[PDB]
Amino acid sequence: APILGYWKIRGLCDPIRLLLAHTGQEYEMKEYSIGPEPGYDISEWLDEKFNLGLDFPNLPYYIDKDEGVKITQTVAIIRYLARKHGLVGESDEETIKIEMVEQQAIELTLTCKRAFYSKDDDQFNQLKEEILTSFPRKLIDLAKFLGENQYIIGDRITYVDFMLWSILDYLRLFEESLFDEASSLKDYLTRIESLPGIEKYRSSDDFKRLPITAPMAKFGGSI
Amino acid sequence: APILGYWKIRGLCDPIRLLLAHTGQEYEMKEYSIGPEPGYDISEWLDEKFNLGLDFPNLPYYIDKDEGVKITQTVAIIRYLARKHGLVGESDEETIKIEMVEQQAIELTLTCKRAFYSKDDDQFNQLKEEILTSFPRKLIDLAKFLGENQYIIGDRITYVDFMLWSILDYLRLFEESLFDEASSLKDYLTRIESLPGIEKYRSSDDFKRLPITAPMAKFGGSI
Ligand SMILES: N[C@@H](CCC(=O)N[C@@H](CS)C(=O)NCC(=O)O)C(=O)O
Ligand SMILES: N[C@@H](CCC(=O)N[C@@H](CS)C(=O)NCC(=O)O)C(=O)O
Repeated sequence: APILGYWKIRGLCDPIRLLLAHTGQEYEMKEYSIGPEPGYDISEWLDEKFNLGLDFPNLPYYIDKDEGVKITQTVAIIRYLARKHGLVGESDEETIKIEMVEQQAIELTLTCKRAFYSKDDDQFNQLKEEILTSFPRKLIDLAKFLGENQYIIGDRITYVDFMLWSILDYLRLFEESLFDEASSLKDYLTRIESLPGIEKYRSSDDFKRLPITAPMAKFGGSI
Repeated sequence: APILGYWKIRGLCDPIRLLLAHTGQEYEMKEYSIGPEPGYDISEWLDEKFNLGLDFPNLPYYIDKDEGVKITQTVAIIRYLARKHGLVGESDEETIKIEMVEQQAIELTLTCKRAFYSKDDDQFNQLKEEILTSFPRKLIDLAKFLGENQYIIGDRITYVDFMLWSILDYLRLFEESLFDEASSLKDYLTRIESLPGIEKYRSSDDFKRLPITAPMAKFGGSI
């Protein structure tokens, strides 16, 4: 059985788990606990970190002995899984669209990552301002690109829908007014959540006990 | 002829231009000037920005009427060009390696972007400290991954070599001592610089007049 390793948070790994939930692929979830403040012990991870034969030892990792793969870096993992499960473009035209949206999703995600784990309120309010200021335009551009489509490239769901859904879900939880009346993207969120594999995952206890972030975060550190 | 549009800086578009220089592809370079301090007018860009039919209007863009493509997002552009010019993985094994390194290059790039365009000396010296503390390890990990190889997947160069070269070149110019744990990465820089198409591009006056960053930057704003 393949193994996915990560913290006990939604975090970076969320789009991967949604992809795996949608496809129904069996895998073992290996979870690493973070101890309480102020020491935030991560000893479980450090005990395996160097012992797993990883090139770039980090979480998440994806290992599948049978297929002979060992992968770190969320986007490399999710693209690997997309190719395996047929959740990629079936023409260059689709691939271009997927990859443009993919970079937009990554930018949103990495800006939020920096905001959520800000050191002091100073740093946090600075990035919050950036988010509230720049993101509305980016969500409008995404809505305009999605149009009347069900998913990014149209009728068929692809891996980027999971990346986009994840970061929009985080933003909705961070500041609802970014999307409260943002109608098309709300329908998009609803549509992807209603897919049976994702619905089953989101209604499971394992998901409901996951905070968005690790406990030291300024946002999302608890359920 | 395809068109590549960008500011008059190396910036995010450097790896694309290197890839195009290696492959010899003919293209028109459309450049947008930045007005002087303190307003940094970008009116040249705004005059075309909405008129180009781009989904996510931004710089860089790549347009090729004949092929019917219109692309923004640096990484989507470079992957498009990689597939066209055969600079991608030939197996899932190679692609996994390429994509792990790709994400590393992007992380380095986006961290440098935030440092280089810091608001004040305070913010700049804070982010400089983070780079001088975290980056040596990241360069060691990259060196270890490259091993005795010529390029990331071995004897054949691929698109990510251009992405990695570009960000290592910026780092070398930002803080040379960073490459004290990697003689191997300096060899990698030299090796790619020595390819005929790259040598021709880097010795051209068009490249020599390009600063790394736009003029408002704390680092790399002049030639
Ligand atoms: N939650 C963030 C990033 C998740 C993540 O992996 N963050 C790191 C901290 S920057 C973490 O969980 N660290 C756990 C630890 O090492 O204690 C996101 O959704 O982008
Ligand atoms: N060179 C930077 C990014 C280059 C870039 O495109 N920067 C922006 C500013 S954040 C720019 O040139 N825009 C022109 C402007 O400020 O109007 C990097 O290392 O990635």
